[PDB]
Formats: sequence, structure tokens, C-alpha cells
Amino acid sequence: SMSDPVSYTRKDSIAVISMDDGKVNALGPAMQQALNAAIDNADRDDVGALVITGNGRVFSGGFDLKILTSGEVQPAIDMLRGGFELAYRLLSYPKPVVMACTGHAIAMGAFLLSCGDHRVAAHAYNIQANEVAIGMTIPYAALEIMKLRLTRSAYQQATGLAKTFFGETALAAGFIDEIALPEVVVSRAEEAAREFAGLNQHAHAATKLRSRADALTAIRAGIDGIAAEFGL
Amino acid sequence: SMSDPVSYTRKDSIAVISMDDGKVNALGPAMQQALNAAIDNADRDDVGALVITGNGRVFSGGFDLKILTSGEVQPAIDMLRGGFELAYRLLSYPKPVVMACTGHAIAMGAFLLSCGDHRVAAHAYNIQANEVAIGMTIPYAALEIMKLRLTRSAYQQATGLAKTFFGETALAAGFIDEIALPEVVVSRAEEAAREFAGLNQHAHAATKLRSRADALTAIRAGIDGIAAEFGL
Amino acid sequence: SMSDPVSYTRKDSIAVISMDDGKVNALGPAMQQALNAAIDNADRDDVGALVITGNGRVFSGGFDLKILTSGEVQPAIDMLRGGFELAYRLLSYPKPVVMACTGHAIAMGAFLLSCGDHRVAAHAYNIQANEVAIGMTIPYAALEIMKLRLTRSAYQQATGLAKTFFGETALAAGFIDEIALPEVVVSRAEEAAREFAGLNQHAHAATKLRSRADALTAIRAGIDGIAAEFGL
Ligand SMILES: CCC[C@H](O)CC(=O)SCCNC(=O)CCNC(=O)[C@H](O)C(C)(C)COP(=O)([O-])OP(=O)([O-])OC[C@H]1O[C@@H](n2cnc3c(N)ncnc32)[C@H](O)[C@@H]1OP(=O)([O-])[O-]
Ligand SMILES: CCC[C@H](O)CC(=O)SCCNC(=O)CCNC(=O)[C@H](O)C(C)(C)COP(=O)([O-])OP(=O)([O-])OC[C@H]1O[C@@H](n2cnc3c(N)ncnc32)[C@H](O)[C@@H]1OP(=O)([O-])[O-]
Ligand SMILES: CCC[C@H](O)CC(=O)SCCNC(=O)CCNC(=O)[C@H](O)C(C)(C)COP(=O)([O-])OP(=O)([O-])OC[C@H]1O[C@@H](n2cnc3c(N)ncnc32)[C@H](O)[C@@H]1OP(=O)([O-])[O-]
Repeated sequence: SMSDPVSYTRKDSIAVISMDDGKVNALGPAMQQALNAAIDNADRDDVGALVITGNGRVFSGGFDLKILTSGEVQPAIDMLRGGFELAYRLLSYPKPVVMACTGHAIAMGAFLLSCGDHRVAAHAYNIQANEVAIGMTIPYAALEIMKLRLTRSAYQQATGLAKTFFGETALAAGFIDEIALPEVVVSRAEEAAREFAGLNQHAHAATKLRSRADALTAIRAGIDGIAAEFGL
Repeated sequence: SMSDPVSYTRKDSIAVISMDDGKVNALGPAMQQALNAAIDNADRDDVGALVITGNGRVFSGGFDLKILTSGEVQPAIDMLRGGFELAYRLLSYPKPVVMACTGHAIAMGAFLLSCGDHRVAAHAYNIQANEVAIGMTIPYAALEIMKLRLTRSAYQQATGLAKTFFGETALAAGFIDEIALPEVVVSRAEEAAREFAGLNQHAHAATKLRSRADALTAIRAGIDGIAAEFGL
Repeated sequence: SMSDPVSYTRKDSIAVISMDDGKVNALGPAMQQALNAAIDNADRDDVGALVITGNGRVFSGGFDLKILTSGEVQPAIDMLRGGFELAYRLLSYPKPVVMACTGHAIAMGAFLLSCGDHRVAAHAYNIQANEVAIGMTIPYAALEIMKLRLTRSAYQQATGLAKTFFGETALAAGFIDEIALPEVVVSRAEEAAREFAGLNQHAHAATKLRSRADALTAIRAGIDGIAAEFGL
């Protein structure tokens, strides 16, 4: 539901966090708060791993366009900061995080997707930073998230050319780690999550931070520089 | 012709710049001036995108070997600086740049190729930094251009081992973005160019600079350090 | 033999260095000294290229676990420093280095493997940094070695998730450069070595250092920071 856009379900060693706002899982304030609250729940349950899913229509269509373009600056800035804060939180999360990309992932939807330790999508799901196509420059925080995962040549095209990836081209590019049929995307993500929960948690938490140190520092800077993007 | 080695042709939303010196499109002073002048023309026409092609024999065989090895130092330095200046100009160009790799691309030919936003080649076209094979160390400016596009492992082999890439291995390595049959390489490049011209120009110009900032800074330094390569 | 775990054989333009301790080629002090001594021999013979092989069972199972977990700190530190010193030496070696991955390569075995200019393995050979699986954080020196070769997304999974790679997935990830049938892994490595020996040696030595400068600096730092890993 739009009022209640996130569900949380503990399954033995994992927690499944599912976005469904009835529409395209826009990452506005309500959605961000719902996600953060679900993660707090996973912290409380001390689960072995997280799965985050979209709905049957998309993973996420990104930030809420209504807020972004209402003509009020501070709320748009605040929505942007919160989205990238959440990305930071997922990239630094001390448990394995698996993304079940259950539909298209556009812009912030794709940036959020790129925060998972393991990412599962179906062959025909579009993954795209479409900013340049719609006349926006890609924020530094988003650039750093993408640069952490996309091959050097895919990064060039994904950014400057707003290239759309899917299936095998998304896998080769580093926009996803696993392809599965639509009807088993979630099951495959849960399966992967259960396996990762068997890894040593301390070693995983510590190693992932080392493998992402420079990106996380650059993302923190990008979050604090969001206002400057606007020139504000 | 060798005297007139570059043609410029505006086609609606794109400009097609074609190298043909009657030979292997050596990137000597005349060729560099011809290319720069054609780009100035594209600036004047305010086109949506550029396509740059080679001839039916090669994309380019790289710098003019006659000048490089004549035994006169300053002209060789000046040719090298101009080639990498042109590369800098293409990597920072505010319109999408599509390379039609119409034949082999060796050394500076491959470095020039790697300056396109989108690069199209045929299956059997060799793309290779052959410096190490012929007893030269790869200039820092060239290393940075390659590092911007080649995967980490392909970069290692392309440089130290002068590895030759083509077709699928060039695509996987990040030496090209698209493979096409020889007879449609140019058509595919033009088609891609027309599509990219539909992107928001300001957003594209700004985003590509962000996606290349560190490389461009390192390339500027490499251009100013060309003389030092010789130990001069 | 365990007492005599390394053989050295000059073949025309190449030297073949073969690990076989009768077991899993554990990289303890004896093995490290044997390897260094074999390399000194290659220096003396001034060969064109090196091939390093494992045995019929593995490339290497990594550091000696007996020493690592005996409960004596300084010998474990010293073994670790020596392994990464040897890696530094191979990455900076002035002749082409080809690894014949003749069996599985785990942890330091995989890090050692990643020091070759060209790496050949068979389809079913597991290559894995398994540290996180067994509750250890990956040392910075090892992280830098891996980051030099693994694609951005493969690096994430190889480290934080202790992902196992093999065959095509290892090739795509950048854990190897060539796949061959088990019975010709060594022959293919020797063949590649002979070809690389035909490259200009000075240009190769100089170019590989440039292509690895930042990694080598970070690896030197990681070697000098091994004691700190323990918190010692
Ligand atoms: C400045 C830096 C910021 C950062 O970089 C990102 C920016 O946001 S730039 C990136 C900017 N993002 C984009 O330019 C495009 C993002 N969206 C899309 O690409 C497609 O809509 C999507 C593939 C998600 C769904 O395709 P589909 O399945 O064919 O469905 P559909 O297309 O017919 O739309 C369905 C309904 O949902 C609505 N709606 C859609 N998106 C949003 C949104 N972000 N928010 C709110 N609503 C959104 C839409 O209005 C419609 O509502 P209604 O009243 O019921 O008709
Ligand atoms: C120091 C840092 C600098 C930077 O890093 C790069 C350096 O330059 S290092 C890289 C150095 N580059 C190389 O080591 C090799 C570059 N060239 C090649 O790899 C091949 O020639 C190529 C594939 C291009 C064409 O193959 P193909 O189709 O079989 O044709 P072909 O092979 O039979 O030669 C055709 C004709 O063109 C001539 N010619 C060729 N290249 C050049 C040149 N760069 N210039 C002038 N001329 C050149 C050749 O002399 C011949 O002339 P002629 O009097 O009519 O006989
Ligand atoms: C802190 C930072 C350090 C750095 O990051 C790396 C660390 O070391 S973390 C990484 C830590 N490494 C690991 O967690 C695992 C590494 N080893 C393996 O993954 C597998 O053993 C391997 C695939 C190599 C062989 O499989 P297989 O063919 O089925 O054979 P097998 O499995 O049945 O064992 C055969 C025999 O060799 C023995 N032995 C094995 N490894 C070692 C060793 N490293 N040393 C000494 N011995 C070793 C084993 O005890 C056995 O002896 P025995 O008395 O005759 O029974």
C-alpha cells in the first residue's frame, strides 16, 4: 500500500524486506522511513542476512518525481540526502544484503540496487541511470555507487549515455550478479541470503568495509555535497 | 588523399568526420590539424553528435613512424603532444562522440579509438597497443586513456604484454562497445550517433566530465610530461 | 617432496618453476625460500620468461595453516610477510611471468596466482579467497593484489562473500586469463611464456611497473602493516 509501503518478514536466518507502494516504489520520505524502520527490525532480530525486494512491477522507479519537481528546493534536497544516506547504510551493513530485483530499476532505483552484496534480476528488467536522458546531471554520490560495481567501459556508457542494461548485458556490466526467471527471482535471492548467512559475520562485516572504503568516503562527501549540486 | 586526409560531412543531427590519407591514417601533424579543423566545423554547425571513421584499410596505424624515428627529437615530441591533446579534446567534447573503427587500430590509433563515447568495430579488426612488442614504453597519457576503458585484467595484458584484441575479446576487454559486420560499421556508428544526439546535451557534457575527471587530469599531466618520457 | 618442494628447469628461452610438496603446496617458510631460490636461478640464467606451476592436485592451498594457527604470533607474521614479499617480487619481476594453475588455488594460493602476467587454469579448478568463509579478514596486501585484476563487481563478491570462481566465471571475473584442459595447462603456459619472451624485455619491465605502480605501493604498505592486522 502507498500508506504502508514496506513489509518485513523474518524467515529463520534471514529477513525479507519488501517494497510495494502499489505503484513504482518511489523512494520518497515515507518509503525511506519505512525501509530504515524495517532495517532496524532486522538489527533487533539479529538476522544472518537481508533480502530486499521490489514488487511485481518494478524494483524501484527511483526518487519521487512529484517532490523532486514540485518547485520546493529543501524537500527535494532532503529526499536526495536521505536516499543516499540509506545507500550508505546498506553498503556498510554488517550482514550480507541481497537485492531481489523484481522489476525495472531506474535512477535511484538502480543506485539502491547497486548497494546489495548480491543482486538478482530477470532477463528483461531494465536497469538504467536515465538522468542524462531526462536532462539531469548524475550526483556524485550516485556516480561513486555505480563506479563501485560497473566495469570501466560500462560505467562510461551508463553515465554519459544513460545506457539501459538488462539480463546478460547487465550481468557483464556489473549491474547485477545473477540472472533468474521472473517467478524465481525472490526465491533465488532468499537462497543466496541463507548461504551468505553461513559466512563468518565479523569477517564479512570487516572485509566488505575494506573492499568499499574509498567509495564510502566519497559517498559520505557526496551526501554532504547534495545541496551544492543544485548550486545551493 | 595524403594532402587532404580528412573529410567533413554534416548529416542532419550529426557530423561525420572521415580519415583517409590513402594509407594507414598516420596521426602526424597534417592529420591532427585536419581533425582539429573538422571538429571546429562541428562546433560551428552545433551538431548533435560526431562520428569519426577511418578508411577501408584501418581506423589508424597510430603516430607517423617517419617523424617518430627520423632522429629529430622536438618534432617527435610535438607530434606526440598534439596527438594526446586531440585525445583530451575528444574525451572532454561536449557532444556525444562515436568512433567507427573501420579497420585495425594500433597504438595511438587504439588510444584515439578509446576516446569515443561509443565505439563500433568489426570482428576481425585488431586493436592493440603494440609499444612493448616494438621496444617502446607506453606514455602515461596513453596508459590513462586505456585505464579509463579496459577492464583491470585486460589493462594488464594490453600494456605489459602488448596483447592484441578483436571482436568479442575486444568487447569483453572494453576496447570497443559494439561489434558489427565490416559493411555496416559506419552505418551502425551513425545510427548510434543519431540516438545519442537525442540525449540532453548539457547533462551529457556535464556528466561525461564527472565520469572522466581523474583521467582527464592525469592525461593533462601526461601531455605536459611527454618530453620527460624521452628523458628530455 | 616436502623437504624439496620446488624444481627448476630451464627450457631454451624460459624457466619452469614447479611446486610440489607432495601435498597442497602450502606456502610456508621452506616453500617461500625454495621459490625465491628458483627465481634467483632464473635471474642467473637470464631467461626470457618464467612459468610457475603447482602439482597435479592444486596450484596452492595458500599459507601453511599449521604455522598460522599454532598459537605463536611472530612466525605467523613472518610467514605472511614473506608470502606478500614474494608476491611483490613476482608482480615487479622484469621478465614475463606465466602461472600454470594446475589445480585449485585458495587464499594465498589465489593471491600468488594473481601475480602472473598471464594465468592459465582448467575449467573445474576452484579459485577463491576463502578468508571470510573461515572467519578471517582479508589482509590489505591481498586486497590490493586482487583489486589489480578482478573486475569491480567480482572484487566485491570475491572478498566480502568469499565467492568461488572457476572456468568461465573466473575468466570473466579476471581471476585467470586463459582456460585449457587439465592435461595441457602446463603446455599452454610454456607456449605463452615462449611468446612473451619475444617481447622487448626493457619495454615490458618498464611498462608493467607503470601499469602496477599504485598497487605495488599499496602492497609494500600492506606488507609493512601485516603486524597491525593482528593488532600487534
Ligand atoms: C537530481 C538527482 C536525482 C537522482 O539522480 C534521480 C532523479 O530522480 S532522475 C530520474 C527520474 N525518473 C524518470 O525519469 C522515470 C522513472 N520512471 C520510469 O522509468 C517508469 O515509470 C518505470 C519503468 C519505473 C515504470 O514504467 P511503467 O510500468 O510503464 O509505469 P509508468 O511509466 O506509466 O508510470 C506509472 C505511474 O507511476 C508514476 N511514476 C513513474 N516513475 C515515478 C517516479 N520516479 N516518481 C513518482 N511517480 C512515478 C507515473 O507518474 C505513473 O503514475 P500514474 O498517475 O498512475 O500514471
Ligand atoms: C613513443 C610513444 C608513442 C606512442 O606510444 C606510439 C608509437 O608510435 S609506437 C607504435 C608504432 N606502430 C607500429 O609499430 C606499427 C603500426 N602499423 C601497423 O601495425 C600496420 O602497418 C597496420 C596494421 C596499421 C597496417 O597493416 P597493413 O595493412 O598490412 O599495411 P603495412 O603494414 O604493410 O604498412 C602499410 C604502409 O603504411 C606504412 N605504415 C604502417 N604504419 C605506419 C605508421 N605508424 N606511420 C607511417 N607509416 C606507416 C608502411 O610503411 C607502409 O608503407 P609503404 O611504403 O606503402 O609500404
Ligand atoms: C590471516 C591472513 C592470511 C591469508 O589471508 C590466508 C589464510 O591462510 S586463510 C585461508 C586458509 N585456508 C583454508 O581454509 C583451506 C585451504 N585448503 C583447501 O581449501 C583444500 O584443502 C584444498 C582445496 C587446498 C585441497 O583439497 P583436497 O584436495 O580435498 O585436500 P584436503 O582438503 O583433504 O587437505 C589435504 C591435506 O593437506 C592439508 N591442507 C589443506 N590446506 C592446507 C594448508 N593451507 N596448510 C597446511 N595444510 C593444508 C590438510 O590438512 C590435509 O592434510 P592431511 O593430514 O594429509 O589430511
